[PDB]
Amino acid sequence: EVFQNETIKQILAKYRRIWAIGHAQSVLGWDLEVNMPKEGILERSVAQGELSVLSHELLLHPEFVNLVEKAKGLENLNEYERGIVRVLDRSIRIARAFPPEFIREVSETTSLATKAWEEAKAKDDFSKFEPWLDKIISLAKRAAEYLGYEEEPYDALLDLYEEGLRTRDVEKMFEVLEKKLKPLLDKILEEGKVPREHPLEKEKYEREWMERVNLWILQKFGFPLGTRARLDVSAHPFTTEFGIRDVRITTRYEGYDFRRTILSTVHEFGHALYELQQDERFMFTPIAGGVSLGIHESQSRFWENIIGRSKEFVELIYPVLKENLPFMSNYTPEDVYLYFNIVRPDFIRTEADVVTYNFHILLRFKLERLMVSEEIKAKDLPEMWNDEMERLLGIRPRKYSEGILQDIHWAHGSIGYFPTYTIGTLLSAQLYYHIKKDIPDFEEKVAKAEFDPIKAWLREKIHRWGSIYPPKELLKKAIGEDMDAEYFVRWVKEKYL
Amino acid sequence: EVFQNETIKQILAKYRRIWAIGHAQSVLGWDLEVNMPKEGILERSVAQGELSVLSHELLLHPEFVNLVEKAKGLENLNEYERGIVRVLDRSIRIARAFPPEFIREVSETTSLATKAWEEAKAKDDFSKFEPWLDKIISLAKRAAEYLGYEEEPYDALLDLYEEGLRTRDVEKMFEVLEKKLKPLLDKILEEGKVPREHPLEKEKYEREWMERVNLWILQKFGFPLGTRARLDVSAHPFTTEFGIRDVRITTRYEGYDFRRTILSTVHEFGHALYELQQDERFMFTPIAGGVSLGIHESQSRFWENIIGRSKEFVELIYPVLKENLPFMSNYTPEDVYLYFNIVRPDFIRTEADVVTYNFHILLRFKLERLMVSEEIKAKDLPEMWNDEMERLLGIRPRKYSEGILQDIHWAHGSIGYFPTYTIGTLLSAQLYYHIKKDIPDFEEKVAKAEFDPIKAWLREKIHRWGSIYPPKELLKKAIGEDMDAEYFVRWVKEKYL
Ligand SMILES: [Mg+2]
Ligand SMILES: [Mg+2]
Repeated sequence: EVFQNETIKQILAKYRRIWAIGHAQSVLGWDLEVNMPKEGILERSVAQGELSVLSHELLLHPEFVNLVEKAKGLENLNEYERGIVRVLDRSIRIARAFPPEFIREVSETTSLATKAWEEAKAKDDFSKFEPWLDKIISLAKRAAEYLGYEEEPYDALLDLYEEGLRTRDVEKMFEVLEKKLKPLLDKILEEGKVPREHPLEKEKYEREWMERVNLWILQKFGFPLGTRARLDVSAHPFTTEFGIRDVRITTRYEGYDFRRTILSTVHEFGHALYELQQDERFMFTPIAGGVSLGIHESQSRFWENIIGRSKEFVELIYPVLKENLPFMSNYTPEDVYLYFNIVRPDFIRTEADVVTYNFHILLRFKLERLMVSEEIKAKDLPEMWNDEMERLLGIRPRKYSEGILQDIHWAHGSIGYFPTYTIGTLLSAQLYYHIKKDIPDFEEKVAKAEFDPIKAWLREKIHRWGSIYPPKELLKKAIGEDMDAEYFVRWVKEKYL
Repeated sequence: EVFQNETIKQILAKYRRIWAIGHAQSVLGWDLEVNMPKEGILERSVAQGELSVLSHELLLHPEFVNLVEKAKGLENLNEYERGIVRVLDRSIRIARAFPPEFIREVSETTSLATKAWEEAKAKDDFSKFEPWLDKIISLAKRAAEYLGYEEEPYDALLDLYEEGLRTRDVEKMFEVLEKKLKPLLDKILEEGKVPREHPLEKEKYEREWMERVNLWILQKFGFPLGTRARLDVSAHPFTTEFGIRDVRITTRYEGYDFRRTILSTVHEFGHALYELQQDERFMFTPIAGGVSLGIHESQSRFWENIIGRSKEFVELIYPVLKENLPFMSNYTPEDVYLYFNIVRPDFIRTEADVVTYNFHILLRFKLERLMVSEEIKAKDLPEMWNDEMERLLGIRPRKYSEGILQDIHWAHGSIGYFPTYTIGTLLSAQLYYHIKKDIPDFEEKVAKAEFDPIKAWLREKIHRWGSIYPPKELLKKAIGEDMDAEYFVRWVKEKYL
């Protein structure tokens, strides 16, 4: 049926091994974050490392590569078998772009740069990270040259994290935002409409109280606990896929500002449903699973902001908040609403409300394009970052930790990664209007906890397709169009005005 | 220092990969038992399977085998580097004894036999397992021939599960037991000394109550929770080693008969301390880790029976039992003692007290030797099992589930495995008297929770040695002698008389 071609089957049989190491890697990483006794880190680390080298070795074995090339030379193949090749061709390609020595240099430099960035952020000292940043800039440029690119070197890094993404693409969405979203922000901020803070941010809670609320929400979403999924705690919320029938998410309980653990759980749920609603006929194959960081963030943001910050979701959970939170006997559902939608330009990207968030990404985008294009100087980045923070949000970081040092991405060498976050926010808006068309009673269903039709709409349009088509081709096929920042602007307008 | 030879280093570098897959396998199995959502089993299973084949492939790669052969031809090597070779030579040997087709036959037959045994036990019907048992008997004999053996074919299966174990060895220990331990049992059973049951067996408890008791005991033992170890729940208690700095055990809470979860946790702790007290200079190498099933069970039984059922351990935990168990306000510490040491011949091996336990193993030993030696008939095993149960314990199973069908071992193809359990019980007694010599205030230290000297004695004598020496050579070096059933008999005599 789905996999008929003989060359394709030989490939899938070998791929199983590669797939198994990956299954193992996920379990290792998840366990490292959720269960592992602290001192087990050295042995976990070497195990993770040996497998990554083993995995890479198997992907580039002559036999495997020969098969992919051969199949790539077949015209008989259906879309599914074709998806196998497109995906595997991109992997083998990316994997052999870097000389084994270069992969080594990066691992070394990266590891040491992360540690240096880690103390530098804590002690607010850019000098301790600066030289490491210059080394990472050089590695990024080299990487762009190893990967190859038509227009700009930055296209190669972007394409690394979002298949088919180009600098021109990113340049465009941010233009529409800077001229249409920026003013909307100013207007919102000056009418005193929504507040910049809320007393509910200070209300403390005991872990068990919120875990009762999160649990209730996940069951309302139909999250298949104990059967195909789990919810646990870890330093930072994430989602992992051990398989189509085994997807896990985590959240954290800060102990105060209950909005965090709630929306964070919902956010991760969005990622999970996606992996959960994959097509089982693709099990063990490279086409199963979310196609990219951007499409994945369109799902997490869809559930988090489109639904989670909506008045209806608030009414639905309101009674549960009252049952488990004592301090809730002093607030109304509107109080919870305003709380969930506060708007306030601030220093930290991970705390940015939905209206100011994308400006944190635009600046990282500008600095990144410059770093890999022109001959930018690390020692000069802090001020450029500061001037940009001031030009977009009116505030200026006073210390390195509130600014250029806040995120781990650069130290990890993840240059050309940040833009995928904006894509997700944008795409979540666009998807909302397309579903709002097939399900005009969208809001009413949320308020009543009737999510099946919404979950099914997402499946047919996005999920079941896995990695069959590249990100762009996937959107056209399912939404009749390409990403368009315009939707995010209307969503915001229609929500704050 | 420890690893100097160049050929030895080349081996250890390649071994790391093999070691990493194993680290991964442990995490997979542990997670399967403790966290995995039920439906994640199919994907977990295929992942476990692909890795086992990958692992076997790496162990038998020409390069790896050539290196081991080469090093085996070096006379310059210290004991440690030598241990590496002995261990790896035995693995490569065992691994290539079975034709890939045979390994296949066994996997197939085994899988189907386990499923058939599983329903057969539940529906008390031996006919549903019978043919599968004949197939497994044939596989066992073939296996003995593939492995090779001097005296009996059963020596090959025994050596498979306990390096260097011979049929003559097993024949001997059981002779000393049948003439010296058997009568002791009869005498114990006829004087009404210790009871055959206790009311505490019926006392129910809520999970949290006993988890507070188990937690307290593990901290009293110095079990390094959150740092190098974990305690969780699973269908059946076990111990896993992800590494020297990451060892995990599980227990279960039946909800009644609190002795079970307690001694079970202690039992597993014994296994863990062993892996925990390994020599870190051997990290990532084949000499790190417990040498065999028998030595491992000498540790688990040491803590479980030697210490856990002793009057002192009872006095130490008594107050904790009173604090957390309401129904304890009706019993005294002697009541807990008699409870922990009940003696009663019964049908189920896993429930057998320490005096009757080894007779369950002797019969399995007799049936196993016959099955692989003479032309034994599956259809005739049930009666032989029944007559033996009657000849040793005076009771006769009335249904297949109380008899020949109670254990999974044969269906898994684990023939020649059972005797390692008796070895552990026996060895736990012998070790007790040897430590009783260097630490005559053994009892006093237990009652006061001073386990460090006892933990350290075990380290120097057994643990730190890992897999440097074969089981037998390990005992001579550390205890100045070989296993001798006689100690277990005195221990029992001195305890029940
Ligand atoms: Mg996300
Ligand atoms: Mg054990």
